[PDB]
Amino acid sequence: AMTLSDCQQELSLVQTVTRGSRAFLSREEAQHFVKECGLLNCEAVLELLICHLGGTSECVQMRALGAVASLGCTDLLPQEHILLLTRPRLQELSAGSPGPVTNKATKILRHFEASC
Repeated sequence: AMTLSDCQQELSLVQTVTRGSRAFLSREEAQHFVKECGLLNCEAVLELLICHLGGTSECVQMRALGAVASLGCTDLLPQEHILLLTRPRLQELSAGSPGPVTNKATKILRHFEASC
């Protein structure tokens, strides 16, 4: 955590994008998230999203995965670099019981692997 304590703007962003009752980001929310990512440290945002993939509820996991997918479909980080950072947690989730989070993590992982 201490290597992220100076990432308070990034934490606020991730807390914003992951709160809400719908499991899918809106077009507006995703575009806002991506715009703000461009102004902050993308890698730290991704590490904080990965933190929210564990120890949370199903809806927060779904929105955090959505945010990972959105960032992956930009050019803010090389997509091989997004894969390097996200592969372990995406592999763990994809090994889980069938369900929304398992399915969504699997599709994201298969997409990042295909691009490389």
